[PDB]
Amino acid sequence: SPLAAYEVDDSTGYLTSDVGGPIQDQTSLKAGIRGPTLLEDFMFRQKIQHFDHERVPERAVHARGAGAHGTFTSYADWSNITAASFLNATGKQTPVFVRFSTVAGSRGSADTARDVHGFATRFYTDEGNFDIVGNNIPVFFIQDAIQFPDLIHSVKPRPDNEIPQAATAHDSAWDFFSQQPSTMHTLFWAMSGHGIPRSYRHMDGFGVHTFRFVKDDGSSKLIKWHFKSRQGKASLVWEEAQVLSGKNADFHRQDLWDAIESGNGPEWDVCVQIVDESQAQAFGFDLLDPTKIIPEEYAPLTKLGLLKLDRNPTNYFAETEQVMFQPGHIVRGIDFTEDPLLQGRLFSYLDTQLNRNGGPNFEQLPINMPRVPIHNNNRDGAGQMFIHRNKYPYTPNTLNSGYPRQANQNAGRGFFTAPGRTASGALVREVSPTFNDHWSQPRLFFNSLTPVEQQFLVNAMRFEISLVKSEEVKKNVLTQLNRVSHDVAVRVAAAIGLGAPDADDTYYHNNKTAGWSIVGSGPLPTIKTLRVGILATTSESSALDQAAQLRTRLEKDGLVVTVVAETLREGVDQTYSTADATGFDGVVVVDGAAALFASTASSPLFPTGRPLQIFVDAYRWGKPVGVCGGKSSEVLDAADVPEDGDGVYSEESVDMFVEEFEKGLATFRFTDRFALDS
Amino acid sequence: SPLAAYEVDDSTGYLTSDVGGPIQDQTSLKAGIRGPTLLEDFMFRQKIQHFDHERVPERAVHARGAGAHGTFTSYADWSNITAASFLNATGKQTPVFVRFSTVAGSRGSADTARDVHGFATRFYTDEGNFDIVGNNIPVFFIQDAIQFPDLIHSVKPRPDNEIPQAATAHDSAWDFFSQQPSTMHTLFWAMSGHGIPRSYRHMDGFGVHTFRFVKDDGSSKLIKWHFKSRQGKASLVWEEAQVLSGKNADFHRQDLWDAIESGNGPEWDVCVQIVDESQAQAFGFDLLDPTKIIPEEYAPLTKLGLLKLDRNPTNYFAETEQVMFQPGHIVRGIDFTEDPLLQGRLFSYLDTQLNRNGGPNFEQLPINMPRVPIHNNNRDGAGQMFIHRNKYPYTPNTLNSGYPRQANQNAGRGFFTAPGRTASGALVREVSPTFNDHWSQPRLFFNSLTPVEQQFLVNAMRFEISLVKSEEVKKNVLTQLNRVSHDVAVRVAAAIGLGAPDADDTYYHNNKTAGWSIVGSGPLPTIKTLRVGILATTSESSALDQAAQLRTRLEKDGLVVTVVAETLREGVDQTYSTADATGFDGVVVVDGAAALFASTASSPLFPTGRPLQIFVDAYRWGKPVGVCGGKSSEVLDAADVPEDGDGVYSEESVDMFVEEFEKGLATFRFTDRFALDS
Ligand code: HDD
Ligand code: HDD
Ligand SMILES: [Ca+2]
Ligand SMILES: [Ca+2]
Ligand SMILES: [Ca+2]
Ligand SMILES: [Ca+2]
Repeated sequence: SPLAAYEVDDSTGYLTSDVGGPIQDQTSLKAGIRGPTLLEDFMFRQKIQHFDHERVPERAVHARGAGAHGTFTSYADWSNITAASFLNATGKQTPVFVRFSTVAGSRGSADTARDVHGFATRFYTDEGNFDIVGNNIPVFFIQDAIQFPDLIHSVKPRPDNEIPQAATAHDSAWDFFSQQPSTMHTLFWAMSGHGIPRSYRHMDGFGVHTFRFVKDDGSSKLIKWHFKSRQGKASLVWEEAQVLSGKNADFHRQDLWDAIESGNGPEWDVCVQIVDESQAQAFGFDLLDPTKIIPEEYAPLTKLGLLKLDRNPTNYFAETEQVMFQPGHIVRGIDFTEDPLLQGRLFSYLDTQLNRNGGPNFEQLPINMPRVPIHNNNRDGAGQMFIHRNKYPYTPNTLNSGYPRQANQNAGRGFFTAPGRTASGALVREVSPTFNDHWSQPRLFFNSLTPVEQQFLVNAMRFEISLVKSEEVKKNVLTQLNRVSHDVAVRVAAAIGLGAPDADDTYYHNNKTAGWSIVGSGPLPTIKTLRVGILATTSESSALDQAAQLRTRLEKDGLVVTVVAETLREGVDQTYSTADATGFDGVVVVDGAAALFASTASSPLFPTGRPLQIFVDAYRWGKPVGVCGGKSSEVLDAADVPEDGDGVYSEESVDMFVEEFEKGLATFRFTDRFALDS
Repeated sequence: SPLAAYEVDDSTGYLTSDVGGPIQDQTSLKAGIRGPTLLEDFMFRQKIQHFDHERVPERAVHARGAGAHGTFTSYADWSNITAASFLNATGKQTPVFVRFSTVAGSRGSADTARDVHGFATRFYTDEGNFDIVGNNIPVFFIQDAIQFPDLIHSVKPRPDNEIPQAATAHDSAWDFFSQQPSTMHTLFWAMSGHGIPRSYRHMDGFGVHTFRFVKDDGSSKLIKWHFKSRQGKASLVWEEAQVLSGKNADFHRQDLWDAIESGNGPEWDVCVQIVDESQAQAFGFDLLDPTKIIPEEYAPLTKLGLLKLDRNPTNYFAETEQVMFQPGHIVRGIDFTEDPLLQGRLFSYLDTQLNRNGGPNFEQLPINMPRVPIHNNNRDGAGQMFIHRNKYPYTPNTLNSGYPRQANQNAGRGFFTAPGRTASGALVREVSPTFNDHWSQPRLFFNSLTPVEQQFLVNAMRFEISLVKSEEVKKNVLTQLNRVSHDVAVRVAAAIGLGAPDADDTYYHNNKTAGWSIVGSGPLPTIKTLRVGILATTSESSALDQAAQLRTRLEKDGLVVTVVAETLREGVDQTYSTADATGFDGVVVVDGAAALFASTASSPLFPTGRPLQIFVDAYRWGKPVGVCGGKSSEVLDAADVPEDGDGVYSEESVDMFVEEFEKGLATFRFTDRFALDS
């Protein structure tokens, strides 16, 4: 472990206090065997005091998340574009820590809520910690950081009763969206499959803001960060996400942990779009505007290196809960832009750690420490762990010989502000007119989805907006949607029994761009780690033998196989009672188990109809399903599943079955099973 | 009320800072229209600082919960048994605040996790705040407060990856239960329907510990607090609880809020069992042991008064999140016992508020303030909101004329320790042998459940233990369960493919007691607030007219009616897309909607088979279901629901249908639909 120096081992030895005195901790000291507990019981108090103070404030946003360690490897010497030391040589390795998250939910809320997702990466570089604090969606709801509490109050639970948890499906959120049109772009992304990703591994990371790369000669270029998943992009469907939020609140964190433990640690290409300073307004919008994306057709990705997560934490609290990211953790070679959303973030992340940590020495927590020496005149504060030998911590000094020395552009590899940056004009609390088109890019995004994806997005909006109580807010929502697409407004209006306003075509267009569509990103590049549930029975020795044979053939290709039956025994992982279609990417029934597949099928060991429900749920949610053994028409008829269907498999031969089935797992979702408007 | 003085109205006026200076908060101050943000923007920083510091540590246990205001009314002058002032006169009214909760989950976890539930009541009495910090289960897992971190660490998520949220279904919890046999009694309760109550209103409250009632003459008796629900006892079924955890994490808090808003604020009889000091060991166990209950057959309930919750909070955070309960909040007329669990609690709750509040003046928060004058020498501390006039805050003094005066048994209505209490013997960290029978009362509890309830408990254990990975832990669990009941151990063993150990009859017996069974507690005494979903369609005017007719007749009797159709319009509350059987206590399909229940039924407006699934789920989960308004075998046949079944209703006549259906809502659950072992 990168944090091995801090680890404490308790695999041997006797219980001690925190000051090393051996003690016991199982019975209170009392005045007699049936007597009251004594104040002088220090063993009791030290233990309970610690317990009583275990909690810390959850993060103000992105409270629900999980993390892992890894390594970043540069693909080249990037000195041609940046002074950044972690990018300065082919093959240069830097340790990382990544945390993924939702936004709105509190720390025990479900992973599979519909939400924007955090993707926060720390690079522990040889010139200091560098953090890229990104999301899985490339654009943000608002154009100025000062609005962040308004956005967050609106999407978080209503503050009288704190309902609803981890959801935008309430009046306040849609009130805000409808009144603040900047929100439309991120809203469309959140309402697409990007709002309910299959896993953290199957989503991308984006810095969102324009940043600068600064060379050692002082020249700069404008960049956007894109972390492109090597596992491919995949989404849940909403009805699946909802059940999964109940069956397994921990789904995304379990998925990540398991992938790492099995040697399938996720990878991303760390990429940038790079453009000249002179192109700040060349693409038909302002690069300072965090509601806008540069189409890849206008500015291609450069792959900088590989991010791989391959080690799980030892202690969640100490590593994942305490990691304290900051966009202020910047290194020489990177600089900010005048994005008013970014500008205000720089304040927030330094301040909020005082809340979380309760003290100013939060950079001394192991997970937060850098991997190079610290030389500065910061001193004291609660929880101060260092013992500083320099007794003249001021500049300028002679009594410590002028140390520490100042670092800048020309000495000490100092950070420096890009020297071509300037400001001009009045000191204003005014929005740039260049930010005023809130609707064209939401339309570009909608236009770039496939027909079934467009339907899923409409369906997400119909779901959420149908739960808004205020008729005025609903009308206001359709007004805003209508500015993006008349068709969207019509289709959503139909579900909520309002009429859509007349078409307003000011921002309508038919342009499209590549790389935003989930459904359109073709088969997954790997099916390693995908989950196959094999539904079997203990009532037939032949069913368990078919299940074992399938297990062997599927595990050979790196699939995670679960054999399901009525009761556990050797070879059976899970009972029907605990099994659900949300647990699998594909479902196979062995044809020795066909008798379980009545909807009438009843047992004290699982809920009525459970075996068939798992198969039917899997089919309805677009998953590859099949029967293995040659006799398929009893199972398929019970389930109302057509044998001829795409992503439906039946074969006697285990080998032929698995070859077909694995193409289905790569396809991932069979979208022909979903009805479309008109 | 301290609350009314601190209410803040923002229905009019201009935005101000916290110091009353009018400001704006929508655009950052910048150096030029596309410039960097300025450090001198105090509007920005005060708003973001506040946002950055909004969160406080969640409670270490019972983090997920909800609260309401109410009133307690004494039924009599109880001077004959206690000096407590809030019980000293017929009709005497005291304001209350109650918070209900789960135990293990974090703040945004689901209400319908399987868990023990908190029921914490504050009485703002005219002699000081009195808190009864209870649970919905009358016994606790452990016999000594020093063990509480062990219990809690074992049941909370595994600390390497923080999985799983809000669940005992993991190895560590079952390891603890199997190694610490005291846990068996509470474990049986949590594995019964008491682990998944239908609502906070449909559960009881217990103080758990033996306390003392102390008279003004100094004499004392031993008491147990029982708050008996006037709404009746009701439970979910597990599969329903699981879906509901995903469809509506806020189910119990929504239920409570809605009942209060509709004028159906929940009620409890506040009761005690009262016995003599000489009976500490008369009932076959030790009244100091918090794993034991006194059977009502040995000690009947005395009703002391009425608890009614009837007002929702104004601000969740300020009231519900900040309320800081303590068993240390005791009043004259009540005393502690030497219950080692209770003894240690007294320390914990005073200490933990320093964590939550971040400072020592947490009793000054409006929700924590008393309703009588405070006279003491407590001074200073962070957040000090008082300006004390008394400049000689020490006793004894002459310079403040000897005020405040000391209060005790003889003067000033002081609190006093029951004067009959003694201690004798060695100072020991030893458990009383009188605590050693961990298995008889778990068996009494199991024996007192009906056959279908015994099956649900066995099924909950089969579910959880099947998810334990360690075969050794599973074996250890069976060893412990076997000491309670060989039959339980055999039936649980069958689901996990182990053999149960041989019968060990040391603690086996056939005794039963009344008042623990949910299923056996007869029909609900009221059906007000129960939810009826009416499944209809917009494609038939007749379906909406049947729905309206049913609505009228059901709303008349105080039922909360939801009409479901494809799309919203006048008369329709919810779409099929957002509807689920977990939203209803009963489900009615109107005859005119029969076309939606065909297997070929598909729509872009809801998932395939949604209408039928709602009906079938409702039936499977034991709910009253029916079809109203023709000769209506088409819907019952599609659902495979037998017309002759108990809790299945089929009538042409709206009036006849409703009369029958409402008896079904009172019966609540039709337990005949659940399979039993053999
Ligand atoms: C002005 C305030 C503000 C604004 C405009 C933003 N955020 Fe932020 N963000 C915070 C204030 C903040 C915060 C309150 O400071 C958090 C809470 C915890 C923390 O360390 O910082 C936070 C946490 C946080 C985390 C969790 C880091 C972790 O896992 O611990 C992520 C991934 C993001 N944010 C991402 C974004 C992105 C991609 C944004 C826009 C492009 C963004 N935030 C705008
Ligand atoms: C030695 C520690 C300890 C032990 C043995 C107990 N608890 Fe406790 N309990 C706490 C330590 C604690 C705590 C850490 O101090 C909490 C967390 C937040 C707070 O105010 O106190 C708490 C909170 C808490 C709450 C939530 C109050 C609220 O809604 O804010 C309830 C209802 C209970 N407990 C009830 C019980 C019952 C019925 C117990 C056994 C009879 C029990 N606790 C044993
Ligand atoms: Ca709202
Ligand atoms: Ca999708
Ligand atoms: Ca565990
Ligand atoms: Ca005394």
